[PDB]
Amino acid sequence: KTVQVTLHAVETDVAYDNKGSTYRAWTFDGKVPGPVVRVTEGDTVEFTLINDKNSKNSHSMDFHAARLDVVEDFESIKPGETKKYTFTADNPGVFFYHCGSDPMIQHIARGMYGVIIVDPKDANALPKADREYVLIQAEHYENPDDKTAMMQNKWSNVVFNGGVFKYDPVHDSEATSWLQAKPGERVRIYFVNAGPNELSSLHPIAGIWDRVYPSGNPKNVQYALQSYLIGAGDAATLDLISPVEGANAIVDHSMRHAHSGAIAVIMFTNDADPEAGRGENILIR
Amino acid sequence: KTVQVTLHAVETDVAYDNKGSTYRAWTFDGKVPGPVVRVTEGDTVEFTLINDKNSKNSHSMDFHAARLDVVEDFESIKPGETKKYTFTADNPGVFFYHCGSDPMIQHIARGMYGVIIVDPKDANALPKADREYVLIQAEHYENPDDKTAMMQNKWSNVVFNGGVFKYDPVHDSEATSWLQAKPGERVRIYFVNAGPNELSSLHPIAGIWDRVYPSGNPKNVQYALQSYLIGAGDAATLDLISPVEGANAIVDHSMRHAHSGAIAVIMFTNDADPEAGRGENILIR
Amino acid sequence: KTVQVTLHAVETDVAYDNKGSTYRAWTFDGKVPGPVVRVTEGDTVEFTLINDKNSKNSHSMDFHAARLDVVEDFESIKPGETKKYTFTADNPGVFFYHCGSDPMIQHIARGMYGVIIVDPKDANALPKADREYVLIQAEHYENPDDKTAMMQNKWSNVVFNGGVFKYDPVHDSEATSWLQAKPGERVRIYFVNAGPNELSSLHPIAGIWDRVYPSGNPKNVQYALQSYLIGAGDAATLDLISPVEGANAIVDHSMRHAHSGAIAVIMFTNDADPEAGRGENILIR
Ligand SMILES: [Cl-]
Ligand SMILES: [Cl-]
Ligand SMILES: [Cu+2]
Ligand SMILES: [Cu+2]
Ligand SMILES: [Cu+2]
Ligand SMILES: [Cu+2]
Ligand SMILES: [Cu+2]
Ligand SMILES: [Cu+2]
Repeated sequence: KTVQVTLHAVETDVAYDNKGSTYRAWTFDGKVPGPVVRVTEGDTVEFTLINDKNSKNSHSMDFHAARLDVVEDFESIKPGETKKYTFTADNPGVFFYHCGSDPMIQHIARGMYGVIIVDPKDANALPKADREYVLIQAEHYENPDDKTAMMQNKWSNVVFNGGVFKYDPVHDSEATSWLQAKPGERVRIYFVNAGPNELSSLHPIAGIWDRVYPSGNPKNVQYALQSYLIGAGDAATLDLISPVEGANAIVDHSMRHAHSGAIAVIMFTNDADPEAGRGENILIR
Repeated sequence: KTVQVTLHAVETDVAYDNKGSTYRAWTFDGKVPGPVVRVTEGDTVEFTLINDKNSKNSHSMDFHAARLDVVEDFESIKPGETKKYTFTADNPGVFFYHCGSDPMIQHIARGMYGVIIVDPKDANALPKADREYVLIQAEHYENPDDKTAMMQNKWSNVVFNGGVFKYDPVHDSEATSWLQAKPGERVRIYFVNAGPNELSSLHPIAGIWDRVYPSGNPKNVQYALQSYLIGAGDAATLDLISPVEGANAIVDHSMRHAHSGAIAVIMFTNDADPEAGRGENILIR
Repeated sequence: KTVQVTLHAVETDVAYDNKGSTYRAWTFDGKVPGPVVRVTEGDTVEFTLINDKNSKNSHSMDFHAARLDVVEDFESIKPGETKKYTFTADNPGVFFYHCGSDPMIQHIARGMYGVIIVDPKDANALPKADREYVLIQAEHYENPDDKTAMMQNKWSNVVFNGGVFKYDPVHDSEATSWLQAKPGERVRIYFVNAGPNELSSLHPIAGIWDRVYPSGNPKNVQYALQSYLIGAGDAATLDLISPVEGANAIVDHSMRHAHSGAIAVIMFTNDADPEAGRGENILIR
């Protein structure tokens, strides 16, 4: 089928921790990360980017699910300009999308990143998921304007979905979000490493990845991995099943990353919220 | 079968190089790395952790081979406390174990790590190995109390099995240990990257990895790799076969890691010790 | 069949950027990277290394395609001396070669690196390539004598084939080289991360990797990957097909690397040069 996706380049203040601390973010649609885009393999995506008039910077859009021309299709547009392009989603899986404007390092770091999920045309290529969660890793830099610190990889925090310990009520008592499932259910994690610089060695504490799909593609399946390496600008699908009640903690096992904020708690309870990990609750804000 | 495994959390001085330099380590059973735990797939592991009365810190245990609750099972216990939990080793392969107490970065860095090997229920899933060797990579930090240096990733050395150039008599004249095999033998390396922070690009100089199993799982088999990436908190099984007499040098090919201590020499000779890499000489201490 | 390979350890000045800046380099045959070596699976390689009399340092050779003894075969020879060894290429794919003399970190960093390509015995194992290109990533250091800076991972640029923005004329107008292909053609990238320290997260901007082969081995085939991690001292074979005219940008997606010069542009035009990416044009100099 054909789908219309319109997104705005919005420069606004967003919270980045549990105590309500804000920063001057560059965003898609006024939020970090950007909205989840979900299509089926083979779908035609008609995309539109509107750079808001009140922006002070040129912005662009790069989809990893797209096969196009970088020069003309991914070009930067001025504040008050509108850009359009069309692409088919040829390959199934999970894909990084982000702004590609100069310098990309700053545009990604300030929050211009998201995920596009491409469902396989064969609905039985992947085992049925009972829950779905989007987690995007990024480095937070204290000063959004300091490009030298970004080049020197001097980040302040490594975060999931734009928030320091966003999904960690165990470590941060002021956290208000966490992942939910029942024991026995298959939990599908759509993981993207936005970077711009760092690695992610993703591990579920007190559990194991039942299956891992590099770029989310069914052909690339790997089994019973304790950890998986997701490089900067890469994405993967990871499945998790708990045999018991309690919790797992999804972490970047490079410990200084985890200590700085990269920990997500998933609670396995018999009375789990039926709306959690389903419908439009896949990325928890 | 049911296997009883008991470990003590011991805070003691251990050597970290060949010149006899020591540091105040946190350990399992007073050694770095901790004891090798070996079971068969499907076994019931009854685990017990005793935190020694003379310890000054709380300690815990995290098995990557276990599927449990992080909150209750992997909880910190005080000195003079004893903790028990039971898990089944559901998946075959090679798994990282470590203390999971606060801060996890420091508990690992000070030496609280080890390996649990889970032999496949099907004894013919893996090709017959003639030698077996455990190698665990970790970063050594000059001051075990300086948590800022750990967060900044400012290690002094990258080491195998707790010692600077522990298995390299070629570079270090004070090194007494090395790996042994005969030409044509299949040498199985159980590799764990304990971290806490760094990645490992493992390569056998003058050799090639015959087979590589991500997380040690046979289903994930990879053929004839020159190098394999093991992330922090990850593990893999790697097979090596030399057609000639002489030596190979297993290195972390990120050369600043290798230069700082991450080189292990395997000698291929016809008069190789029949006890080497067998029984319980698999982790050479 | 048997092939003769002779290389000279040459210490001479070479350019490393588009503005013509030079540095005192250590090289094979007087160029960075060294010459492309190409054989077939099963071929016997009779290798010869000559260290030039005007050289100030000892040099050696390490082939990742060779299964030998590190002590005798990969030994360092003094200026004016000659080293000879013979090996078979037992495994097909793409392999890193470099000098392995002390300190190995400096010898690699100063330019003593290249690639040996081993074509599969089964000519059908890989789908037919219409274009072939060699890209070798390395770090450039401002002062080639500063071993401490190399040990601290303090590089100036992350480069492809020795040059800062060598294949990026869109970003840098003084760049005189770029990759060429037609739409629909299969472009095969033989990629090597020489390091000596850094990791690469290779992604084609506005494209996708059709197939990826770890170590270049057909048995390890991966499909439709947006990115692929190549550790230091590792190599991979990556296929790229563009459905349309325009451009793609092959980048190390760790943005600090890409911003420092790790971007290579491939132009997809209907009348692309028929000599490009074929014969001896595979490594553009
Ligand atoms: Cl032991
Ligand atoms: Cl045991
Ligand atoms: Cu932007
Ligand atoms: Cu990207
Ligand atoms: Cu501890
Ligand atoms: Cu762990
Ligand atoms: Cu050299
Ligand atoms: Cu090498």
